[PDB]
Amino acid sequence: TVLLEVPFSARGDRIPDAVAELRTREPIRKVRTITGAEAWLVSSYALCTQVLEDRRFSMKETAAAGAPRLNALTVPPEVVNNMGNIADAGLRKAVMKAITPKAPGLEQFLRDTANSLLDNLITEGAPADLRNDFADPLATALHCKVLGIPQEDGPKLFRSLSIAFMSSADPIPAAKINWDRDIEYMAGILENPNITTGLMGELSRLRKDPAYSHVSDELFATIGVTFFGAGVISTGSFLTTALISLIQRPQLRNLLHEKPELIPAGVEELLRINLSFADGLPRLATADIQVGDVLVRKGELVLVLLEGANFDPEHFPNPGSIELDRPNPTSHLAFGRGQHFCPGSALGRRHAQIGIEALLKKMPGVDLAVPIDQLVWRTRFQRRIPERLPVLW
Ligand code: HEM
Ligand SMILES: Nc1cccc(-c2cccc(-c3cn[nH]c3N)c2)c1
Ligand SMILES: Nc1cccc(-c2cccc(-c3cn[nH]c3N)c2)c1
Repeated sequence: TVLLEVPFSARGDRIPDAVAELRTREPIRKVRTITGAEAWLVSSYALCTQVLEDRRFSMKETAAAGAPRLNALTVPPEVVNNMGNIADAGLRKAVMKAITPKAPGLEQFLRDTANSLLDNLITEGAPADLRNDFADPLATALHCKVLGIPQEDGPKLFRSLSIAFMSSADPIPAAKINWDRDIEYMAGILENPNITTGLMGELSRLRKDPAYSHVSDELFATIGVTFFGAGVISTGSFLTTALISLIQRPQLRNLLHEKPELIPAGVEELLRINLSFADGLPRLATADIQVGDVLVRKGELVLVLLEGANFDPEHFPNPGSIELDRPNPTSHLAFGRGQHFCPGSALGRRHAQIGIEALLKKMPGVDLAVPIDQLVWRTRFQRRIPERLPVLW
């Protein structure tokens, strides 16, 4: 037989029985990635947290020439370290402020947008596609608003993303075409005097502030492209697969409809059980480091399997069960942990809470319109998502 291959399954509606057997028997194990490289797959909560909290397991070094790769880069190497470059440029606080859901009018914009999407679907009549015609448009709208760019520009930026977030053994020609086009767009946004709000409005002013005169124009455009893309794919994909989890649980659907104040606790459990990340998070060892029974050598690739941690019964008892009263509810790794913890975590939570709240109010009888096994799971992609999510109500 051959070395165990990753990823195990592109299905995002159920975790393979194999994850638990692996966590029990070999919570750090050698695997082969789609490039042919070997890697260490880490699947216990204890060992996942160890790796993510040890900066000697480096994110930015995964982009080094000649390194073992999970998949091919779809961006310039520089972009892997985007957050680090943001911090170095003195821009961290400004970016963080721009992407909080606490911005005035933001939460109202999201409710209005979700309700308008849902009303259109209702007028159209069942079946409706909750990914393409609800979750992703809601994510796209949200990020145009957060960035301060026109809503009409959202769809064009969105269309890059089915290629941008591919998980490919080889470089993708279309990825560079789309990247360069999107950078040109964001550079234009920075020169556009009408753009005065949101992240791009603030970046446009900092660009002309003397305290930032030696920060490159390319970094400013890059922040816009990177935050739009990673945000839209992460929120759209999470909400989509969370809606599947909810639809599959009519009693939970009914409980949250009846007591919407439990929706935050519900979204937090839906984050914990979410299978939207298709691959472990990659890190490259910059030293020889003991992880469980394995001495990981300098230059080796480590993959942090988020559902490994998040379904670990030693940390989350009855891990497949959605429990709204856990003692450790936010201690999951859905947003990562440590140096690279997600800066959009609050925005992601609110996108999902508001989307779910609006759906349950508009479509209290929502159900799948096809048998679950008929969902088509996107392959060789950095997220697990159904190509369409047909529902009736
Ligand atoms: C439900 C929504 C989201 C989920 C599940 C999610 C998940 C994650 C995870 C797991 C990481 C850690 C990656 C690693 O350590 O290798 C991360 C980092 C990051 N996220 Fe998110 N994310 C979400 C929303 C967002 C949003 C809305 C934005 C921006 C608008 C965003 C921007 C980023 C960035 C820039 C990083 C890299 C941070 C760094 O390198 O220090 N994410 N996210
Ligand atoms: N929301 C999210 C989740 C996981 C990773 C990122 C993120 C943010 C910035 C850059 C990169 C990136 C681009 N190429 N390779 C990597 N790791 C990835 C964002
Ligand atoms: N080629 C392309 C075009 C537009 C956006 C992006 C993009 C933007 C942000 C993150 C990533 C990415 C690629 N691999 N992993 C991550 N997070 C990719 C790439």
